[PDB]
Amino acid sequence: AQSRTLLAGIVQQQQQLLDVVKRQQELLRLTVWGTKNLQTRVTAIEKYLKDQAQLNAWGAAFRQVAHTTVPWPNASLTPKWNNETWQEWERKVDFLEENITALLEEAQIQQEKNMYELQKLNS
Amino acid sequence: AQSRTLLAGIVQQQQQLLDVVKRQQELLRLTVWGTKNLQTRVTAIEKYLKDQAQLNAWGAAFRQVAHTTVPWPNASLTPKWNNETWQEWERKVDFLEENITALLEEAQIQQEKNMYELQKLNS
Amino acid sequence: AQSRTLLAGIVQQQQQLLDVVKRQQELLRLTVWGTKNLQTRVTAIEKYLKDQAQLNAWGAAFRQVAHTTVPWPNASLTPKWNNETWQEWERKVDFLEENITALLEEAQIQQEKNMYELQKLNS
Repeated sequence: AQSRTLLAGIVQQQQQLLDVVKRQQELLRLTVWGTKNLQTRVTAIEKYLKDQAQLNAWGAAFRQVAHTTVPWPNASLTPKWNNETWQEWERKVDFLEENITALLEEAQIQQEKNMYELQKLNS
Repeated sequence: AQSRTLLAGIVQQQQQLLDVVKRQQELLRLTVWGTKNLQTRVTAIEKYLKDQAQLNAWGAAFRQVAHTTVPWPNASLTPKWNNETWQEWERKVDFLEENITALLEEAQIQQEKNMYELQKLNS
Repeated sequence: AQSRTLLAGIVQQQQQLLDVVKRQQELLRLTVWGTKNLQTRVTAIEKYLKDQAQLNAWGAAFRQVAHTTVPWPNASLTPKWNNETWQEWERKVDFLEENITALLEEAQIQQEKNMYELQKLNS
């Protein structure tokens, strides 16, 4: 009269949930690439903005033999506040990523063990 | 002496976990919109940067009847590397999204079946 | 002959899954900060682009005592479409975030209760 069948359905449900959790992790990795990729493009834009500062007043004088170039900074480059803050952000993700892999590894061993034990009941 | 009550709590716990997993999926969809929305804004910025290249030296000559316009590229437009790489990124998300929906659909049918069977034990 | 041990493994498996779900939430929060941080940088870029519009034709005249400044808009600032749409995006995240916390709180109470009941069976 033991409800082994009900347990089989319950154990199977946990397996499906674990698979979906893993799918979210891969999807999360894809999202991270999009954000990081945008930053690389943003850095390229910063270099072009500096070039615009170089353009100020050229050939604006035909009674003198000189050209005035004023490349005043345009894109404010982040030296310490963004890098130090961004590194902390990346480091937090690395610790959470390692923790999720350890938890998933333990779940896989326990999941198989629970199903293995179930088979012994009705092998 | 069967622990049907314990099973009821266990089955209910799986239902709550499934709901939270679905909530993460919707939240993930909202995050994707933010990243994609930023790219559309970035493209608008690229068009303005090209306009800046057009500004070089105008009216810088009152002893000639001509104007010099030098629209040298400014924003580096991505023709194949980003589009091909971004399409692969979007395609990977589409396959994972379809897989999560299939897994969730199966879980919903199994979850209801497990609860339905539980009701038969004590209906 | 009750499978209390199998239930202990099953109950433990749910606990591990709940922990991983919580880890995804924190990771999701870190991802949100990266996207929002980029927008703040984008606004800074918009201010510099306006400055470029100011640079048009200076000193381009040595037979006149005047300077022509033409600061034509460059970065298209979003007044209502992005803010209204972005506020809706942020609001949707706030409702989903509150819903996930409520579901997790209920799961923690049910999880402890299921384990507490298990202890009574074999305390």
